[PDB]
Amino acid sequence: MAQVLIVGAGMTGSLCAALLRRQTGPLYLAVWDKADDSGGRMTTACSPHNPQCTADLGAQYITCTPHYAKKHQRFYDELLAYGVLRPLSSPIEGMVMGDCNFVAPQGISSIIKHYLKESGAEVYFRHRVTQINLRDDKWEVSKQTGSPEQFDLIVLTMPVPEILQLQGDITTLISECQRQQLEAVSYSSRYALGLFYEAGTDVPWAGQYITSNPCIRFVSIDNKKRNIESSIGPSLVIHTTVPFGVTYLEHSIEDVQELVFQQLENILPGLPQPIATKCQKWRHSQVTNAAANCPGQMTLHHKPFLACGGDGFTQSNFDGCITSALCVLEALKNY
Ligand SMILES: Cc1cc2nc3c(=O)[nH]c(=O)nc-3n(C[C@H](O)[C@H](O)[C@H](O)COP(=O)(O)OP(=O)(O)OC[C@H]3O[C@@H](n4cnc5c(N)ncnc54)[C@H](O)[C@@H]3O)c2cc1C
Repeated sequence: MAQVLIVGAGMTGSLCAALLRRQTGPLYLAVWDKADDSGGRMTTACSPHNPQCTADLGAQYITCTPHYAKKHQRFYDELLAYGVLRPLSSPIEGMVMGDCNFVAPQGISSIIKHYLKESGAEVYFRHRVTQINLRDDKWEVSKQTGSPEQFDLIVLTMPVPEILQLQGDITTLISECQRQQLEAVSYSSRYALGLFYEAGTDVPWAGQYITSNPCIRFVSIDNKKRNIESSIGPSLVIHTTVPFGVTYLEHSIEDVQELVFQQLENILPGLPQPIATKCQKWRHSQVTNAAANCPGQMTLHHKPFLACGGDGFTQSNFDGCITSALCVLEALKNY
């Protein structure tokens, strides 16, 4: 009977959906995302030439600190039993460490896809929430196209400035103090460049952190990082710096691509011309100085229920999303 809407098919949202399926039903689970596919900042791009040639444009690997294991032990052991995650066994230059690194052999977006199927939720793509209105002690959720929809509960997982862009009753359900806390939330900006080959080969490492370059911050050989043996072609992922990301936010994607491509020649000369390229703009890459109080979630209405979750309330990492999802679930436990 209960109609629950989860806005955002990212890390926080897919886990909220999977956790809601447990500890209940009966309920109807809907997941809406403005993008063509799921993942959010954990997406994996695939080559047009071959769907097997894959590159992680956002998150690279899962860093497990000795605190969040055994705190999130149940989450890690489940993702390892299914083979979704596997320990990192390839070298990555410039990394700092009793930590343990993990990689997703089928691409980092496979984690979200696993949680979405576990939830049994009805997932709808190219579904951008425009307005959230209150009609007869129930929610009326509007989209870019077409007709609006009714729900009993809503969980919002998109970056904080995007929650603030929504029009309707939501703008008046947010108290002045809550609005000030949300406005304090800040994200850095970066550009991602995915390059696809069929060539092969190289360098000894699989990943490399760069601090001396004005445009590039990190370079990864995605196939070697995930340790794909098969002879599929190599895949290169480049993460820009924050100053480059902020300077070129409103610039042409084809112009930005040429800046990073000419910068890759200085870091790594002797590479063939790529078959395919994928440039991804991360306007809200990672949470810088934002909380605003440290809490996992923010409830803005109880009957009917509405909360905001995600990165902006914890930290911009896999365990931050887990803590934010667990906090949202404890908030709706008696609803
Ligand atoms: C370059 C980069 C490197 C990173 N590296 C790491 C790493 O190595 N390890 C690590 O742990 N983490 C890393 N992260 C961060 C990690 O990817 C995130 O912390 C995690 O993705 C947070 O997901 P989320 O669910 O909170 O939000 P998101 O993944 O942002 O999900 C929000 C979703 O909501 C959708 N959406 C937004 N508005 C609407 C709307 N109006 N209607 C419908 N849908 C909407 C968006 O399209 C998006 O899919 C990195 C991120 C970036 C950008």
